[PDB]
Amino acid sequence: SSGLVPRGSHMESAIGEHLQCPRTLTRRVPDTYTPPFPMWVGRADDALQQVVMGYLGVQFRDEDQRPAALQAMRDIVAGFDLPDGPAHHDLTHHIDNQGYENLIVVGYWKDVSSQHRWSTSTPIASWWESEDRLSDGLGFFREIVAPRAEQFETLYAFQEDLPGVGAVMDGISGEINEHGYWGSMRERFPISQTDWMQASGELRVIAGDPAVGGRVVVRGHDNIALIRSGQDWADAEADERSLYLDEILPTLQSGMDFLRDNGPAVGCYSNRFVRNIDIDGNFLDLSYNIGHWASLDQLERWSESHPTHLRIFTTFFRVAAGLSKLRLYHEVSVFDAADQLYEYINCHPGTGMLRDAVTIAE
Amino acid sequence: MESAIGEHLQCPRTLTRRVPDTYTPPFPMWVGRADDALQQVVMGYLGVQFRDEDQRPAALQAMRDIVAGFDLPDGPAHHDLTHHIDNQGYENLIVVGYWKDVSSQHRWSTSTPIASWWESEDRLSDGLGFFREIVAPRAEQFETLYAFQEDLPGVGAVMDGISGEINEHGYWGSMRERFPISQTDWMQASGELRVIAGDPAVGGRVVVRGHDNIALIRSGQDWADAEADERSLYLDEILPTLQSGMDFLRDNGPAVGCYSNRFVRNIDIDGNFLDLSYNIGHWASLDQLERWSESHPTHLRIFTTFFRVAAGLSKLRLYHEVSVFDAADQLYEYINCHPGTGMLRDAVTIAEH
Ligand code: HEM
Ligand code: HEM
Repeated sequence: SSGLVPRGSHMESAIGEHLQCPRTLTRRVPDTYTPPFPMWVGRADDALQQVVMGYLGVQFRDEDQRPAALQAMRDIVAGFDLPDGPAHHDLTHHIDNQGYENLIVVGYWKDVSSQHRWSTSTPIASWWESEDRLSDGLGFFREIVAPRAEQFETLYAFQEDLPGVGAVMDGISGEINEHGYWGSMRERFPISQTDWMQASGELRVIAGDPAVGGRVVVRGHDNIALIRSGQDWADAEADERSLYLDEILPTLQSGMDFLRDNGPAVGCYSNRFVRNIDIDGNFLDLSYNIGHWASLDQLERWSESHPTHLRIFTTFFRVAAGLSKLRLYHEVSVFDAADQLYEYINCHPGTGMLRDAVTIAE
Repeated sequence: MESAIGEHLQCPRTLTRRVPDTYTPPFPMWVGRADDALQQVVMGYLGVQFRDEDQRPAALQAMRDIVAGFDLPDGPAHHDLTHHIDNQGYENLIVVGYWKDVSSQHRWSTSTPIASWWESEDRLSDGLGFFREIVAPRAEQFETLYAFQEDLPGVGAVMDGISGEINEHGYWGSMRERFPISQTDWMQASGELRVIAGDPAVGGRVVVRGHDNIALIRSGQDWADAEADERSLYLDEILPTLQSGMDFLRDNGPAVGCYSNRFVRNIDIDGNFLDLSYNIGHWASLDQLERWSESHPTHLRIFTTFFRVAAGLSKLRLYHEVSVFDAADQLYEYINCHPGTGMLRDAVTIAEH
């Protein structure tokens, strides 16, 4: 039956038991398929219906704005302690291709109604709506997206202390079957059992004007995809730190720069390559991509063809056997139009979903 | 757009593709077409092996003898000739013949001039190694892919013509989808590659039986029409990456599920080289071949190098054919070959399975 070390059809599935159904869209590997290295996925029971991933940002241009920016980031984080705040968060920094610095606090909620109560609560809404946000001279944004349980997948190359959305799930799976081949990401989405997750519609400005600053609201469209793909080398030994910093990162950086600067050509609305920071703005040894894509298909096409991702993909297969403390993972999600809110205050026109959004009158 | 799967071979699907029906490939490719008359083909690879330079005249005469046999009634519809030196330093002349049906190849093999030659005691006293690796995929059990639309080599030479631009290519997993049987069947491998007569370690006559869904790839390169600048791109940029991958599979086959990897150059009847080459690769399963092509750094380096230089290409002809077979539709026979030859290397003895 099932051995000590299960293989093929005896291995666990990425798809939670309560979300399984007979596949009308079938897998691309035979029943005997057994991956060459272990990967695990986040588990949650049926109580997790729909999560919220809220990326809350503070943007600035000049050195003399850094104190005000850090103060604002700290105020956002303080707001997380209030009732209905997110169950997990982390803080990051990056400089965008227009030279603006961006601090982003990402929060994860286990329930949509909870996030909505938090956002509407007086302390939070008064801060977000305040005229102070305009007089601050800083840019702010909220890119808040809510995939149902069937609409996201996770993959971790480790088992303990899961970052991102894994932190708000119940626990970790055993070693899963649906990984190690192109097309496996799609297969890991429970909705993939029956649905092609095809994009339709257009990113559209529904309030304000990206070109002139002030307050701007962009509506998403069906099956925009969001990838968070991360690297953590903080506790690794010197040799694994070198593997990452010297052998992986320069190529990863090249690929991230490519998506950042060639987005419209490949279907990437926004690409950010961010470094974790502490509450004081100082760098930590963790990083990740935050990538918003016009479709899951376009993300698939890029990942399986661009030389940068192919090189690092192949490095991982090589070092997989010996990996001890270097931590790599991703989470990918798709969303209905109604389950996405992209709001900007005094951000430059290239920020996030402002860049490719169809203006209020085309 | 046109489908890789012939109209008569399209059926109600129980297994789906990995892309939606709206997928559009980023560059054109074409496939071989044949109607319902082509039911099952035979690919017969007939080899002559030798170690020492003084055996070359006898080896070449043997090759000419085999080719003359191809001219008899029920001989193959198409053939080509190749040379390579294997990782044991032996030279190998291989004549591949393609037949459009199983019965004709059987009539041919059992016909007195052919059977008498293969069964002769002379084969044991020639000092040469001889082999026959003969496999017969049904129409639903092979796929082709050509980056050109004329004079198809290999199995394409025995099909009826060429398609228009096809939908099912340009993403990993597209090869599987070009097999008509993928509409309903995983082409899962089962069974063992097994010695059923003789002992590879001892020589003489050895017979190996295949297993269900062994896969065979012939992936080819033809630069015979290239002018100087394009020859440089192929020989100086592409070929070193191809060479690296071929060396890898030749020398690390068990690790990735490749039973046999040959990288061969076409020759004319005199044994002189032509500017065409191909891989002949036998694999333990179609999915092991898929894993190598899509995740091994060797093929990925070939892939990326190709796209880096592609804008300077025009006359270079690249193609492949891949087949899977039932156990019964494979025959691997060796006479006085070294123990690493073809299916002899990895085949297990009767008591080892
Ligand atoms: C340290 C950096 C990275 C490494 C070493 C790496 C490596 C890999 C590996 C080994 C896989 C296959 C996982 C499995 O199924 O077992 C994979 C999948 C994937 N990666 Fe990355 N990756 C990195 C960063 C990224 C980034 C920043 C992106 C953003 C576009 C990306 C996009 C993808 C996608 C879309 C897949 C799924 C492919 C599929 O299953 O169809 N990766 N990556
Ligand atoms: C210079 C020689 C080669 C070049 C430039 C090259 C390039 C490529 C390209 C561009 C593709 C994707 C084709 C498409 O779908 O449009 C491909 C697919 C493939 N190649 Fe190669 N290749 C070469 C040699 C080989 C060889 C010798 C092998 C033998 C194992 C091989 C095995 C494969 C396989 C199995 C696929 C199918 C992948 C799939 O669709 O799942 N290739 N190759």
